[PDB]
Order: sequence, then C-alpha cells, then structure tokens
Amino acid sequence: STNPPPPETSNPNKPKRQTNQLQYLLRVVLKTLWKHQFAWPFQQPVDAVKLNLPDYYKIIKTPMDMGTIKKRLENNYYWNAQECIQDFNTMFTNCYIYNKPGDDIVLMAEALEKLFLQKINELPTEE
Ligand SMILES: CNC(=O)N1CCc2c(c(N3CCCc4cc(-c5cnn(C)c5)c(C(F)F)cc43)nn2C2CCOCC2)C1
Repeated sequence: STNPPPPETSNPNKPKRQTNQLQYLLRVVLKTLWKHQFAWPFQQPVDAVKLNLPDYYKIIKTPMDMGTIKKRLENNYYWNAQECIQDFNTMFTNCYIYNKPGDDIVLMAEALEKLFLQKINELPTEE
C-alpha cells in the first residue's frame, strides 16, 4: 500500500483571519510540544510505507500530525481556535486507538498531551 496524501493544509476558497488565540496556539502550544523530547513520532504523518504497517490506514481514517497542524496554522487554515484544538485531539486519539496501552508510543503521546492540556488550560481570552 501507498501512504494516503497528507491532510489538506491550504484552501484559498475559505476566509482567513488572525487572532490572539491562534497566535498562542502556534507560538506557545505548538512550539512547546514540538521541542519536547518525545515529539519526533508526531512531527510528520505516520509513514506506514517506511514502517511497513499495512493496517495503519485501514484502522486510522482521520490521520493527523503536528507537521500538518503547523502548516495549517502558518497558512491561516483555521478560522476558530477550536478547529486547531480538535486537530491536536485527533492526533492523540489516533495514537491511543492504534497503539498498545502502556507501551512506548502511547507513553510518549501521554506526556505530550499532559503538556498540551496545561497550555490549553491557559488559553488567553479573546482579544
Ligand atoms: C505516532 N506513531 C504511530 O502511531 N505509529 C503507528 C504504529 C507504530 C509506529 C512505530 N514506530 C514509531 C517509532 C519509530 C519506528 C521505527 C521502526 C523501525 C524499524 N526498523 N527501522 C530502521 C525503523 C518501526 C518498525 F515498525 F519499522 C516502527 C516505529 N511502531 N509502531 C507499531 C507499534 C506496535 O508494534 C508494531 C509497530 C508509528
């Protein structure tokens, strides 16, 4: 099997805006998670081809990763902060759906999600 194309990251047919919450999600949330010791499995789409996992995209039909989230934030793809937050949650849920609980990949996702929830609990009120 090939990999699927990555999720769409740009759409010139929908309106664009910048807000302080989206700025916070790119500059504080994404930046802090990206530099984490355990970020590297989530920084790009799961490469089922290189990792020889033929059933990954048979099980995971809504893939998401922090490289896509990065690109969507940079392209002003999100109108609402909640759209981005939902993408982060999809990434974590995909990991918990596919991977063995208590094993290395899941432990790494849990560490990132804890940090994610801490930063989101400090999401600034709309400017
Ligand atoms: C968020 N990532 C994610 O959800 N994933 C899906 C499942 C997965 C991944 C890896 N990773 C990730 C870490 C790097 C890695 C490296 C190799 C590898 C082996 N040799 N070389 C040169 C590299 C392999 C291997 F499967 F090919 C797998 C993986 N494992 N699993 C499964 C875990 C259950 O058990 C079977 C493998 C990603």
